[PDB]
Amino acid sequence: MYLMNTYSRFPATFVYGKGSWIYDEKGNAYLDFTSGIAVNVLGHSHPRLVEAIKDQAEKLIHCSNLFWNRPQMELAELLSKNTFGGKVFFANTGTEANEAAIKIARKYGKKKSEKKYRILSAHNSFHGRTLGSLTATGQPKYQKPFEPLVPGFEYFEFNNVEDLRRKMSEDVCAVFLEPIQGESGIVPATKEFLEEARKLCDEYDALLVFDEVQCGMGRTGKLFAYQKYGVVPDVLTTAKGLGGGVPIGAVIVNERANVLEPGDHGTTFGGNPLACRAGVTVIKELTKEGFLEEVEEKGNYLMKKLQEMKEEYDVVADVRGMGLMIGIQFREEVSNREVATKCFENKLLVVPAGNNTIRFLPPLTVEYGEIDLAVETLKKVLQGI
Amino acid sequence: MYLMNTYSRFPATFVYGKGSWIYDEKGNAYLDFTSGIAVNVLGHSHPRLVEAIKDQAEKLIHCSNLFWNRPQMELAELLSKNTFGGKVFFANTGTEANEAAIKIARKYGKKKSEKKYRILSAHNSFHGRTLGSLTATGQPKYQKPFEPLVPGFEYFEFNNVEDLRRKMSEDVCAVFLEPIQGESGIVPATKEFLEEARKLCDEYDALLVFDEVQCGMGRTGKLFAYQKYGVVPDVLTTAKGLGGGVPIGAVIVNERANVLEPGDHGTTFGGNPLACRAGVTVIKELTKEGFLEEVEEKGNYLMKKLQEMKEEYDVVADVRGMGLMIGIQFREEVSNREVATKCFENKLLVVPAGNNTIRFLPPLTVEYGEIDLAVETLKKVLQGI
Ligand SMILES: Cc1ncc(COP(=O)(O)O)c(C=O)c1O
Ligand SMILES: Cc1ncc(COP(=O)(O)O)c(C=O)c1O
Ligand code: NA
Ligand code: NA
Ligand code: NA
Ligand code: NA
Repeated sequence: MYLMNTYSRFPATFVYGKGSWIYDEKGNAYLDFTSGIAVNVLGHSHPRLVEAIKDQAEKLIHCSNLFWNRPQMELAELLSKNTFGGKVFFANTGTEANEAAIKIARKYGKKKSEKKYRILSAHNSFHGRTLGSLTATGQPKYQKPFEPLVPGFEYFEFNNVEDLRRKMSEDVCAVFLEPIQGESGIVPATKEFLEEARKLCDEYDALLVFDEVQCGMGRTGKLFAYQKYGVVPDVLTTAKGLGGGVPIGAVIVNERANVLEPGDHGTTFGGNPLACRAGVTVIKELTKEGFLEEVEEKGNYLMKKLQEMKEEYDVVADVRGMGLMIGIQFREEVSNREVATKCFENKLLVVPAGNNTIRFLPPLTVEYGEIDLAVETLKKVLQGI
Repeated sequence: MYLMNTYSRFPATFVYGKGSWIYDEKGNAYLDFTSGIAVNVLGHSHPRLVEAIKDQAEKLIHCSNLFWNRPQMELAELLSKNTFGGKVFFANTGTEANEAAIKIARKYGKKKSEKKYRILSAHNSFHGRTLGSLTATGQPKYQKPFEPLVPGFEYFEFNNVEDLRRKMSEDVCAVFLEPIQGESGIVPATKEFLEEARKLCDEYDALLVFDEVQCGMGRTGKLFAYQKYGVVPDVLTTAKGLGGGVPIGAVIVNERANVLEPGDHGTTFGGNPLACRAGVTVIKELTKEGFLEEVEEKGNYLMKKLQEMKEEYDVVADVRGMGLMIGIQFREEVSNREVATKCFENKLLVVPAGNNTIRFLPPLTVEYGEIDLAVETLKKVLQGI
């Protein structure tokens, strides 16, 4: 009774988790296909992550950015080496990472002109709730009560090359894009659209920023979605799965975008040894030989079953996604919220999203048998919906 | 070589900490009077905090705000009961907590008028680096490269009743104040100024927001500084020490300010069981019988010694503070940065701040003998500065 009423929740209190399962106070087991909203990349209570956390906790958890710490240095090196090789800034959340990206873009633009501060983002995009990220978020409903927001932002239709082109100008300092939109209902960008974004940013001297907070850290079958697409951004933001459950966020920039100087930006908790230790553990597991290959295989298996379901069930209008980031859209007469609720009642946890969809976001360590259970449960719900 | 160059650091890599001491890779011991910048309230590797973290890590660290979790519920109850009894929203950092406060203020204002969106904050205040909090931050140097920022903010001089009065209007939805400014060099508000702020907010129907991210969680000798002053805000933000090192932030509102509704605001990591477990541990330790009384006694002891130093050393221009949040200002010909560096070379860690000051921010568990060592080290540095 002491929490603000800001969330729409499923009626369950969870106290323990192991792998793909989470349990309530009475021991009832739920198959967790939410991953805490694409966060628990290694599932719950993964032995290596738990051990790393316990080990670091008895050593040092926070020293501040007045000094250096080893986990922070190691994670920065791993992120640079496993991406397009740039510099790293550690934040604590997805919205903070995007705020850093916005600031990097703004300073970059002012290197050329005081008028070069415009930022373009997509309609229905989601980049965060803090005011900078909220302005980038192309969704009026989430902005209205809090206006006026940050000036200089304009929106274009996702995957619409023509619309993005018409809104470009020399005064644009950055273009923000989620390689695969998440909150809007899992909408993959087309390779062509991303390629055009890359070309337009080069033409107008703007920074291409990829927000991989939800689609990053192995969920697509590669470490980052941009690697699947073959389009390299100037700036890349990551969070959620980066820490496998421990709050952490990061921004990676190439040399062109490496414009921040001492005092330009900072954070008290960002880069602390406990969170970075978690990140190092996660990256080492994700990059382990054969791991991402298994993710791709499991993703193909799950997608195959859901696509069959799309043809077989008239209430299922569409299935979209990549790797283990999949969205299922229902016909308008069927409520995605009702479907999610019925799934919950049958011990399957899914995440509602826009466009009347539910998201299947299982941990990357999910078992084939668990994929079978989830699909079976959804089918039974739909057979009575 | 992989981290962005955003910080001015002391040349040391720390890997272990215990109590008021932190150690480098070779085992050299440093007396940590930074508390990781007012974060490590219980010192490093406190047995109870370490045990709580290890215990929770093997159970559940993140489930998302789609569900309820026990540590989150327990911490919300403790924060409400130990303050002015309101509702709680969990963020992950100080800047995120203030962003939530800004959003709460904005929605409150629109309940009365679409023009009621102005927010007042103090010159030299510091509320965070994300764009909303950065606009609240009354420091142009930190804003310039990133403009335009959020519209509707205006600044007044801290502790200047007349200036605050002249900037008030019916279009103001909130007044932001740090009961004791930190980054600017530890500047306590006068009780009279805070009382006038409270009256002006009631007169113009605005929310009084106290940012206790740095002065909160026991550092002043009471749980929160507002309790020392006897002036109650509508909204209170907290972070840093709340988690004793684990990233966490919170916003507490009374009924008047409880205006957020489902979907208005949220966060992926906010309120996770691991961070809230840490917060519960911290609050239980801080509220333990006699704990805060000891903090007040140690604060009085340290302040006494530093005030004597002010009279004795001509290079020391002023000493300000409350509890264990103390700032030492040097004459202009003496560099606060040089003093901090020399302290570091002599194994004492302090935090530089504005107004040519250094901050003494020892853990609340600091020993009297450690206070003696710190003062002795500073005196020796000044005897040769
Ligand atoms: C693409 C994207 N960016 C940013 C965010 C916000 O991340 P956070 O909640 O940690 O601030 C989300 C959350 O869903 C997201 O999907
Ligand atoms: C009063 C105050 N508010 C907010 C902040 C920022 O907190 P964070 O770095 O966790 O975003 C600080 C940091 O020094 C602060 O002193
Ligand atoms: Na169908
Ligand atoms: Na059909
Ligand atoms: Na003096
Ligand atoms: Na003097």
